[PDB]
Amino acid sequence: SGFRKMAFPSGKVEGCMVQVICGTTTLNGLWLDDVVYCPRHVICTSEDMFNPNYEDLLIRKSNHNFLVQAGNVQLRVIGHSMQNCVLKLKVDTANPKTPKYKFVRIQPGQTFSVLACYNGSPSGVYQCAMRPNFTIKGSFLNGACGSVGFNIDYDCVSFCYMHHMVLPTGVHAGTDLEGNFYGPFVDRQTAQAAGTDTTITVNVLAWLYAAVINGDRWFLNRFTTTLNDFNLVAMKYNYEPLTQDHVDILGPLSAQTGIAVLDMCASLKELLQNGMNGRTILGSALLEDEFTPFDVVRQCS
Amino acid sequence: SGFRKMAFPSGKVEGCMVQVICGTTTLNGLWLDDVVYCPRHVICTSEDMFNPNYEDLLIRKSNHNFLVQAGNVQLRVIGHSMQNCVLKLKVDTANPKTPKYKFVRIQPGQTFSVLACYNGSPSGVYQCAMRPNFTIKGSFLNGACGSVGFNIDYDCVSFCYMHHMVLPTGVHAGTDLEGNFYGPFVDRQTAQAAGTDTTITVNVLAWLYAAVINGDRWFLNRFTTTLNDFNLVAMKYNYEPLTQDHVDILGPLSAQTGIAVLDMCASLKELLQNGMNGRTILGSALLEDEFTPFDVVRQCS
Repeated sequence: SGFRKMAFPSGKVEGCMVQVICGTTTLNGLWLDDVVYCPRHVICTSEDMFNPNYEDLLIRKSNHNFLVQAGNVQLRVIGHSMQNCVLKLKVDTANPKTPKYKFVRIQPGQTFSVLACYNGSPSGVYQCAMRPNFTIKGSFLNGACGSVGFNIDYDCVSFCYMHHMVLPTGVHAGTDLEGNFYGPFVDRQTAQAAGTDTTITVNVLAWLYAAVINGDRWFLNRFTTTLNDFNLVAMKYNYEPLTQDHVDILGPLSAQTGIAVLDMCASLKELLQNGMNGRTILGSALLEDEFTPFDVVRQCS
Repeated sequence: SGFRKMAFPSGKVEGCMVQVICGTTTLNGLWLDDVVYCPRHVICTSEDMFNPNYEDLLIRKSNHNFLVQAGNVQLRVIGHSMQNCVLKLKVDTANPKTPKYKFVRIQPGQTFSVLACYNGSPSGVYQCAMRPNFTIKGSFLNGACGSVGFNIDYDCVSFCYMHHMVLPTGVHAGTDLEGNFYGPFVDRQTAQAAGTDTTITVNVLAWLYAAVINGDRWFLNRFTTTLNDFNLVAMKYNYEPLTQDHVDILGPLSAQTGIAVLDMCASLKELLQNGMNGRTILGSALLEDEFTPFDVVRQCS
């Protein structure tokens, strides 16, 4: 029984957490095979972070300027490169604890597990979600730059995020393990707009479905609704417009519970038009949008 | 920046997750050195779970009736014992991945990280909290019996919980790694009362303190209060009576924020007498009591 925010085991990712020092900056790195992946802003000082020409700054930096330490060992950077916004430090020793990995880019809404690290050593793990505005509301301090977000599919750890910076809005932004940023964010110290963060409707419905599996049924209503007029209500409350493909995603949840997905959209309509009036759907007085339907199926088995 | 439910890295605990089969029951086990710790109800069938004399049932079970598999290997049970409510299966091979561990019993209110496992393989990790009624609101299914709850202090993994059963109330109950249950629960299939679960006040104040560190300051008030009359309000809302020792626990949080702990108790008084009127303290319309002040300090550093 039960249902809560759960993250993947971080054991296969802890073995790839190294500390990359480039002078005064200390951040984390991803050691897969003989390549160490770290944010490329490790070559920027502090005043360089405002207007950084990474091509020119990388020219000044040599191979011996990157210090990679895996616990208490030392890897020799025998080649420095810069793929988009990430640095691929080619090292000598290949990581013997390299799990079966793949570099994948997630879609806005999907969830992943972040292993926060400081000075290369992991500190904690929590399940985040790529918000529609491509931001991430997580827990990152001054040394959390370089921490990765991963989903573990079977025995293959799929890395999909790397923390890069903390926006002045309070949230965080990063990139995939290839180098391309998530959203309209650049690795500079300028004021960047995050945008209006909308609510993931397909994830909220999956969260409401798990509530019926666990015992929370008060939000269930006798009314039904259409897929279009629900959006007309959802678009006013800044909710993502539910698609027919998303209805197919909630197929097994609609089957195991016996409640049609369109009947769930009518219950959510009353949850927004009339509010919750204070209750505890699984333990929250608000509606959770950081639970993908796969997370509900894999947990409420 | 940021603050959320964070758990310890499960890497050092994944290497001790074995599957203990005793006939028809499949549950998880803790393999530290050459002893495998599992719930003792693995020797009970299904109808035996209602009125089990574990002393007599353990007599019928021999050493070769316990099948321990660590991934795909096999350990020989060369000695079966029963310490209180846990089984200590002495095996041949010693676990080479045994971290520096210690068996500690936590106090009502302290938090820990649970690594949920099924068929011996870990499934996920989440940060729970030993509720005042010695229950735990977690995510445990039919095969989650045997999962452990651990805190990682420096390089020493302190095991403090082992899931045993799912109460008919919906919550869960377990024991420490020695065998003694948490609360008035026994490893039988009878109706057992969990009791009125009160709110951990010392943990709520630490959660309110982290909100000031992150930017949530609307609950802060100009009033102060006394330590006694706050309890008179807290005891009516089923909140744990705040002690002077707990005031000392919130010392560093009162220092870094500049807000006295008694002034925080006056803000909580209005949060209960007048309610929240719908807001987002760190992202919740309710008050969180599963955040110990140590978790706030170690995260909001």
